[PDB]
Formats: sequence, structure tokens, C-alpha cells
Amino acid sequence: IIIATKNGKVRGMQLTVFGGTVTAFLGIPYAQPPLGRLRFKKPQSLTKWSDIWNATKYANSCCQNIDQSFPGFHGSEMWNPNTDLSEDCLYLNVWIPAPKPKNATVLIWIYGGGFQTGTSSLHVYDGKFLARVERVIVVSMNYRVGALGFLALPGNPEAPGNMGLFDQQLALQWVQKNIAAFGGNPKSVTLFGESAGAASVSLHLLSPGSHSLFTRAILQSGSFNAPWAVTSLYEARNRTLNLAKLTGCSRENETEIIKCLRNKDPQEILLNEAFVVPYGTPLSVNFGPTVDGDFLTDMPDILLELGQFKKTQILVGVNKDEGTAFLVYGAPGFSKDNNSIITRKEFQEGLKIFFPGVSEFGKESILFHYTDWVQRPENYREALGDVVGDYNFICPALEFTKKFSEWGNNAFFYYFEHRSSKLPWPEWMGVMHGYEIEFVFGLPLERRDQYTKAEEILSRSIVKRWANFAKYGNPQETQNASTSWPVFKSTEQKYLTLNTESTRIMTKLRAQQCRFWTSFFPKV
Ligand SMILES: *[C@@H]1O[C@H](CO[C@@H]2O[C@@H](C)[C@@H](O)[C@@H](O)[C@@H]2O)[C@@H](O[C@@H]2O[C@H](CO)[C@@H](O)[C@H](O)[C@H]2NC(C)=O)[C@H](O)[C@H]1NC(C)=O
Ligand SMILES: *[C@@H]1O[C@H](CO[C@@H]2O[C@@H](C)[C@@H](O)[C@@H](O)[C@@H]2O)[C@@H](O[C@@H]2O[C@H](CO)[C@@H](O)[C@H](O)[C@H]2NC(C)=O)[C@H](O)[C@H]1NC(C)=O
Ligand SMILES: *[C@@H]1O[C@H](CO)[C@@H](O)[C@H](O)[C@H]1NC(C)=O
Ligand SMILES: *[C@@H]1O[C@H](CO)[C@@H](O)[C@H](O)[C@H]1NC(C)=O
Ligand SMILES: *[C@@H]1O[C@H](CO)[C@@H](O)[C@H](O)[C@H]1NC(C)=O
Ligand SMILES: [Cl-]
Ligand SMILES: [Cl-]
Ligand SMILES: [Cl-]
Ligand SMILES: [Hg+2]
Ligand SMILES: [Hg+2]
Ligand SMILES: [Hg+2]
Ligand SMILES: [Hg+2]
Repeated sequence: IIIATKNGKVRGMQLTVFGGTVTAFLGIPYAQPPLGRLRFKKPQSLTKWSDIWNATKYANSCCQNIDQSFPGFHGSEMWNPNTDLSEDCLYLNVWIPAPKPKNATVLIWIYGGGFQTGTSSLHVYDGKFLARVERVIVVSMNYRVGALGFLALPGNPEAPGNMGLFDQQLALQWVQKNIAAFGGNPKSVTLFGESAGAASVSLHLLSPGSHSLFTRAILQSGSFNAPWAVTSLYEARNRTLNLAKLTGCSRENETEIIKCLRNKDPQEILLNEAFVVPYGTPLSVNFGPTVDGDFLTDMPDILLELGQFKKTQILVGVNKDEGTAFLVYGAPGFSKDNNSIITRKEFQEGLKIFFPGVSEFGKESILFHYTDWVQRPENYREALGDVVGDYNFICPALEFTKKFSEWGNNAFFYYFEHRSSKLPWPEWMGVMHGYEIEFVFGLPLERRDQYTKAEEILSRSIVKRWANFAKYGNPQETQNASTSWPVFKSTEQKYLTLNTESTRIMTKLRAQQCRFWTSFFPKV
């Protein structure tokens, strides 16, 4: 199993999945290690190579800080990198089904992680199941995160910004020029990602350079119009200069502020990263997407409003309890260890945490809009979750989906409301952010791993749906007489709920709450 690519040959490795085989080329490099003079620079093309390259194991993950909040706790450590962190991390994986497919649809996954963390080698991103079951070719790439992947000094090629996004782009370009060799159809590529990954995907729809690199897109819990997805021109410069200060790289010639930075240590940049913000939040993205004038040509909010984006179908969705996950990372009275029943004062302090630069009035509004009980104990605990959830993910996701449909294309919106039976976090956190990913990747199809049977039916169904969406642009599950998935139109706004129970078509998800977040809040 050796395939010849435009830059050299690569030796894969066979795997055994559900009484069959799947070929896997883990760790194929796709760009020039972004080291030394190349740190902070757009990914440079790769130098062709000779002698069969061995992609039989995940490569290094990119440099990034790590979640040390719950050591030994699986709930969080399952997201932490599982390969050496290195600046040399521009590698991608390919999972082609076995035997070799003739002209297979490609699914390219772009992991989330707040643009600060993440890696394609996570267990929940193992694309061998999707490969095995739908005979699709899955692709993962590691893209630089943190300041090393999103440091910005607008107009300056030494550190322009969106390097992470260009890494992704370079990887898609790679699938364009090489997927054919693996038996893939470069004319049927579907980008799918979660959180900052979904926000990345949504930006590839706006980026003129990614236009021809993919067909369709799937956005799981995230869109560029999310409060956290894009860093302003100001926030970027202040933060880039502050990172300079912390490392003592303050120069008056930007270009030098950068060279002083290329000499610092990969770790010293990761260490000071966390402080470029005065009072960040559990959802602060110190260094992320910016309007560089290259990948992004104008504030993405405008491009969207005026329909300047790749015209194609999109599958967008969110989990029922997007917010909870973050409440235990700084919200007073919260713990993954108790029922975190907080009082009103605690909710009030909670808001101070997430809406830090928000006015006193603005916080009263959130409170007022979210404290209209129907007088019950877990009222404020749940109110805080939805506030964070609705505000950072759910509403933005709905606004993006909506505006995007307004331009003709078919959009499908889902609402994942199934809590994993294996969920390591407490019950009160419900259907947590990021926890639909395993169902999407068919992990529950594997009957060992202690997942209920019903969860298997669901993962199988979602996997079918996702595949059908990639292949045919319609997320249906046409055989086992299931509920049809209607198109999301700007007026009826129907979404399909994904549950183990009875799937249903409903309308205008979080109508009342999102009107507050999408129309009013932007005003305080
Ligand atoms: C823009 O940056 C300034 C400077 O940030 C400070 O220095 C950085 C290296 C880093 O250590 C930050 O955490 C520091 O705050 C910010 O101004 C500071 O603001 C805080 C609180 O308002 C204050 O305690 C400091 O004295 C200020 N420093 C100076 C000299 O201005 C400023 O708030 C940043 N803009 C933003 C994002 O609001
Ligand atoms: C739920 O737990 C939180 C946090 O407590 C943690 O876990 C417990 C074992 C606790 O004893 C501490 O070791 C840990 O901090 C509780 O909130 C804390 O409450 C105390 C006293 O009220 C207060 O001094 C701390 O500041 C709180 N921690 C913070 C900042 O959130 C909370 O009261 C528990 N809720 C219940 C009663 O279920
Ligand atoms: C690649 O793997 C093959 C098979 O295990 C091995 O024979 C070969 O030496 C490897 N190439 C190198 C040196 O990395
Ligand atoms: C794959 O399908 C495309 C049309 O989408 C076609 O142009 C191409 O030749 C096919 N690839 C194969 C089977 O060689
Ligand atoms: C349809 O049901 C069969 C078993 O009766 C199951 O094996 C198959 O996966 C189901 N189809 C899907 C993709 O939901
Ligand atoms: Cl660790
Ligand atoms: Cl009050
Ligand atoms: Cl159904
Ligand atoms: Hg897990
Ligand atoms: Hg469920
Ligand atoms: Hg309903
Ligand atoms: Hg209102």
C-alpha cells in the first residue's frame, strides 16, 4: 500500500474495522515546517521528496497550551493533544476505504479548539469508521493555533495573520492535487468541523482562495459570526504588541518586533499568550481569525450580509447544552463535582465573567431576559448555561444559517439533544459542547466501547446523513424509514433534532433568546 503523490510516494498501513479493512496514511506532511524564519509566515510549499515516506502514525501536534484544570479527568484530557507538540505540525491524515475506492467523496475535518488548541490525532477524530462504513475518504490536518498560527500585524508578511487558516487552505489544496491518487474525487470535497473548526469552515466559504478547494460544508457548533470567532483589527494589534512586551520584544519597527519573536522559544510564546488580554473569559480566543486582507478581504459580517460567499449547500447545527462546558472554568459556584446550584448573586457574578467589557445595563438585560421563570433551584444554573450557549454558539449559528439561505442555497439545521451514556462530565452539564463529534465519527458503531444500542442506531443514522450530505448535498437517510430533513428556509426555519428517542421537525429554535442576542445585545 504505497501511493504516489505530487511530492513523493507514501506508505500507508491497513486497519481492521468492522470485519473489513481501511487504509490509513497518518501523518502525511503537506507544508514546509513553519520553523525559524518561517514562524508566523504563511505555510510555504513543500519540497518534493524521494524514497517512500512512512505515514503510519500521527505526526506532531502543533504548539499550544494545555487544559490543566482537571488532571486525570477524562472529560477534559480527551481533548488534550496526544502526540508531541512541535512547530513541525503541518501534517495531514488520509483514510481511504478498502479496497481502493473509484471516485469517493472526500470529507475534510477541521478540528476545533478556540483557535488556540486542538489536533487531528484525537480519538474522536479517527476517520476510519466513516471510511469503513460510507466508503468516503476522510482527511484531517493539523493547523497552527495560538499566536503561532494567528499572530497578526496587518499588511506585514512576517506575521500577517490567519496562518492557521492558510495552513488549512494549503491542506485543502493538497487534497485537490492528490486525493485523486488515493481514489478520491476532488470535485466532491465536503469540509466539516466543530466549534473553531466550524468557524474555520464558515470562513472558507467567505475566502476567495478556498472557493474551488471544496464543494459543500458542515458546521458543527460554530460559525464565523460567533462572538469569539474573529479578532478585530484593534484587539489584534494591541495583543500582538502586548505579546511583544511580555517577551521583551517591544521594538518600534514592527518587522523587528517580529524577528525578536522568531528567536524566542516555542514555549515562551505559549507561556505569554495567555496574558495579551486584560480580563479574558473561559471563551477568550487570544489569537484567531482577523481581516488580513488576504484570506479575509472585509469584515466577515458584511461579506455574509451582502451574500459574498461560495454558493453551496451547508449543514449547520448545535448541541442542546453548548454553554455548560464553560461554566466550570471560572463561573463561581460551579464544579463538575456537584450540582452547581448557584444563587442569583452567583449568576450575576457569572455574567461578569463572560461579558467582561459589557456595561452594567447590558448585564441587567441578559439577566432580565433570562430570569423569567415558569420558584425552582436549578433555575440560575441552567440560565447561565443557556446565556453562554445561546450567545456564543446557538444564536450565531442560527443567524449564519439564516443569512446564508437568503442567497438561494439549501441549508439544513440540526439540534443535537442526546447526552452520551459514556459522558464523563456531570449530568447537569447535559448535551455538552463538542459531544456530538463522537456520534458524527461513528465511534458508537463500534460495539465494544460501551455505548448503548440506541446510540449506535443514532450514530449510524447521523453518519449516513452526513455522508449523504457530502455525496449528494442532501442529509437524508432514505432507507430505514426515518424522518425527512427539511431545508432551512429564512421564514419557516425548520431544524431537525437528533436524539436516540423520536426525531422531530421543529421551528425557529430559541426564537425569543436569539432575538435578544442577534438584534438587541449588539447595541449595548
Ligand atoms: C491593550 O493593551 C494594554 C496593555 O496591556 C497590559 O500589558 C500587556 C503586556 C498585558 O500584560 C496586559 O495584561 C496588560 O493589561 C491594556 O492596558 C492595560 O489595561 C489594564 C486594565 O485596564 C491595566 O491594569 C494596565 O495598567 C494597562 N496597561 C497600560 C500601560 O495601558 C489595554 O487594556 C489593552 N486593550 C484592551 C484589550 O482593552
Ligand atoms: C460546588 O463546589 C464549588 C467549588 O468547590 C470545590 O469542590 C469542593 C470539594 C469544595 O469544598 C472546594 O474544595 C472546591 O473549590 C463550591 O463553591 C465554593 O464554595 C466555597 C464555600 O461556599 C467558596 O469558599 C468557594 O469560593 C467556592 N468556589 C468557587 C470559587 O466556585 C460550591 O459551593 C459547591 N456547591 C454545592 C454546595 O453543591
Ligand atoms: C517504513 O516502514 C517499512 C515497513 O515497516 C520499513 O521497512 C522501512 O524501513 C520504513 N522506512 C523508514 C526507514 O522510515
Ligand atoms: C469523478 O466524478 C467526476 C464528476 O464529479 C468526473 O469528472 C471524474 O472523472 C470522476 N473520476 C473518476 C471516476 O475518474
Ligand atoms: C437500517 O437497519 C439495519 C438493521 O435492520 C441497520 O443495519 C442499518 O444500519 C440501518 N440503516 C441506517 C444507516 O440507519
Ligand atoms: Cl497532559
Ligand atoms: Cl438584583
Ligand atoms: Cl426517525
Ligand atoms: Hg472519550
Ligand atoms: Hg438521549
Ligand atoms: Hg415539536
Ligand atoms: Hg428584548
